[PDB]
Amino acid sequence: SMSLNDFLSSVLPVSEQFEYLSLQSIPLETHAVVTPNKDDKRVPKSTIKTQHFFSLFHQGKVFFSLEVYVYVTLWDEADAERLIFVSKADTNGYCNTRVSVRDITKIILEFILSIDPNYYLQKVKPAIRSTCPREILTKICLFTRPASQYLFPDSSKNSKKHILNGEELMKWWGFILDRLLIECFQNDTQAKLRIPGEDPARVRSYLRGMKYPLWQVGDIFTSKENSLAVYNIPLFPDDPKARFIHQLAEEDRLLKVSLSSFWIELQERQEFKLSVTSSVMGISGYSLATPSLFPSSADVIVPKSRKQFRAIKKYITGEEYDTEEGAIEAFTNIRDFLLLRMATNLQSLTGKREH
Ligand SMILES: CC(=O)SCCNC(=O)CCNC(=O)[C@H](O)C(C)(C)COP(=O)(O)OP(=O)(O)OC[C@H]1O[C@@H](n2cnc3c(N)ncnc32)[C@H](O)[C@@H]1OP(=O)(O)O
Ligand SMILES: [Hg+2]
Ligand SMILES: [Hg+2]
Repeated sequence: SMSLNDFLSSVLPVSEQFEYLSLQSIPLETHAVVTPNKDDKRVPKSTIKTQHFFSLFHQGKVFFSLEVYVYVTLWDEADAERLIFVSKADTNGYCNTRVSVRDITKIILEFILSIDPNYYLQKVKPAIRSTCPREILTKICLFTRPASQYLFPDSSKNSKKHILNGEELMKWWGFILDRLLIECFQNDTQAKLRIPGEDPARVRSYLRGMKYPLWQVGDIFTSKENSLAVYNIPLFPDDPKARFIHQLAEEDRLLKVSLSSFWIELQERQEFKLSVTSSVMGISGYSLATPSLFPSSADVIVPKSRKQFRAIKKYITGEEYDTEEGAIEAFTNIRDFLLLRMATNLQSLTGKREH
């Protein structure tokens, strides 16, 4: 079982020096990721949410960042689900070398994917029952909407900062989740793609080119397309789907709109209506190898205080990247904050993948 350090270096340029930040929050007991339904024999007992924020630096300059949320949902002193929600991924082009951002991300997901679900449960206070890893349903959800910046304010400037476009960006993640499906899930895992830009048979035309045999247009919350959105759509942070659901609660329509019309109406919300190409990817299956990794001090650093967490992360999402000064400052601040208030050095690693 590899470490984050082993995973990373394995996909970063050969013999090159990089240092990374693996910031995790303290597992928290919060509300159901999906609005509960009274007429449902099943209503979750516990929904443990926790955030993973990663950062990669190259010679004192941060150039990439990934914001991921993991939801561990427990139902009947036996059943459990772990949803890995990819929220934000951004670059700022300030690394003197060229790296495969597509690969870094995939590997960071393979890592988060290998974390034993009880790792999050044990940290929760008071103690929360433990489920069996070999049989926890695992899901990945992501919403691809290309943008200027997401974690690095104003990095849009920096002449050389590749920014994919809706479609380009949709084939990028596509490649990643496909690679994950192939080497991490079982032969019967649900793999869904849905582009509310329409062309139902155009999505199909694209999925044909995937390696995993089971991609299908659709999402992983839609079973019976006539069910009510509210009881099936998950409400993630800063997510477009959640946005629409709260709109639907203003207009007292929650009880009226079905999943079917939900997607049809989701597009015209100014978030779409032609404006850029957005897609919704989803995976729901069982891991190939049962997850049993418990992150170390080297794999993850967990500031003990939601405040201290927000502080460290602020040092990245709070800079000015209209210039390379920000990339340098972000680095400095973190390395310095770590070494001076947590007695910890940014994990360092030499590349390893040839060309
Ligand atoms: C979780 C979410 O849904 S978030 C939404 C996505 N986020 C955003 O749009 C935020 C802004 N966007 C970005 O910061 C960037 O576009 C990113 C992070 C998405 C992409 O970063 P990149 O550096 O482009 O990715 P990576 O290095 O893996 O691939 C780009 C390289 O692949 C190559 N490439 C170009 N076309 C292709 C292709 N069809 N197939 C494979 N490789 C290609 C080029 O080398 C390109 O390098 P360039 O930057 O000199 O043009
Ligand atoms: Hg670079
Ligand atoms: Hg794997």
